[PDB]
Amino acid sequence: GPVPSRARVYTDVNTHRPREYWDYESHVVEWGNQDDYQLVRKLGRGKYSEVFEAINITNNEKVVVKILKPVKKKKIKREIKILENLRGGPNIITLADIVKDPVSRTPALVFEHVNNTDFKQLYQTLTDYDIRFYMYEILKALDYCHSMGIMHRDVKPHNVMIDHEHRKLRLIDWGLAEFYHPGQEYNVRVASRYFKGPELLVDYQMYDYSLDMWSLGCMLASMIFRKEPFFHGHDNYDQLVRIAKVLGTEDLYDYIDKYNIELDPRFNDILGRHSRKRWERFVHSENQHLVSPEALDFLDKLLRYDHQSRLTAREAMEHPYFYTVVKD
Ligand SMILES: Cc1cc(O)c2c(c1)C(=O)c1cc(O)cc(O)c1C2=O
Ligand SMILES: [Cl-]
Ligand SMILES: [Cl-]
Repeated sequence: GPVPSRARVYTDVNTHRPREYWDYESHVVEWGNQDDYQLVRKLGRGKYSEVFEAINITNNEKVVVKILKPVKKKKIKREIKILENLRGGPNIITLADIVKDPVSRTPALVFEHVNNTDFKQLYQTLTDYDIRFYMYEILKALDYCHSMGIMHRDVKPHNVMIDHEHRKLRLIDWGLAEFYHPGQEYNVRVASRYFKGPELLVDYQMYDYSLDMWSLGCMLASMIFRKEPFFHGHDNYDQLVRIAKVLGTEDLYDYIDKYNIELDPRFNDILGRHSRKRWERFVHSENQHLVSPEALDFLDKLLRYDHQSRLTAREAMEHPYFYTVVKD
């Protein structure tokens, strides 16, 4: 069978916690007053929720209300508990309240207001300096949640809300987040296609926080090379082929051989043989101002097949790429 794997950091954080911290299924939700909130405008709808601009009429402040679609009671308490555990953390969206919507008959999460502008709307027009700046802000959120025993599992531009005027960033949509427990096998049907790590694409279930670091790498590659998305697969199989055309097939086989994983035989007719490409191949006159030796080294250390070999969030924050960013 497959060889087991463990996170190399924050491995045992949940094993030492009281049950109450990670046992989300036992969580007793504390309900506020739906009457406090007036819905203003529908901002978005996904498979799991509809999101609204609203106002809290008890203090006149703007808020965002996310009305959860019926999904699985388990997933609802999981998101709630994760949001409560992470509250006040660096660049983590703040859950202000939880109420029952009278029409949907489901929970509605109330978040402190953020500007209705996601990172996807900005990240292709940032300066070199600002790419570094906002990458560091995203890393603060990731190292915090990882240190708290939680992996986000859906890191992507749409899940980073940015207020560029105020140089402010929040990581949102914790509906796919999970608690990391060593030796646990997780669902590989997480993350969005272009941001899925190789572990997901080869069906390796014993993954960890390092999944998020692959996703972050994909974002970085897209920004510095001005290529959206960087790995542009037409489905989940072709997604792995697109990765292999950059990182090469020999290191892919080394990865799957390390963990004693077998590829879906469906790959035999599509994967081929590909050399590792040098990162300089993606540099051109229109993106070169965004590329530096430090950027390429950093990217190279995020986009590794072997999840155990990727930089952790904290190691990433130590990287020379961030030396030019002013620290508070
Ligand atoms: C179009 C859009 C605008 C937003 O402001 C949010 C979202 C979507 C959103 O999905 C979201 C999810 C979430 O878990 C917390 C949020 O604050 C949010 C949001 O704030
Ligand atoms: Cl899941
Ligand atoms: Cl980490």
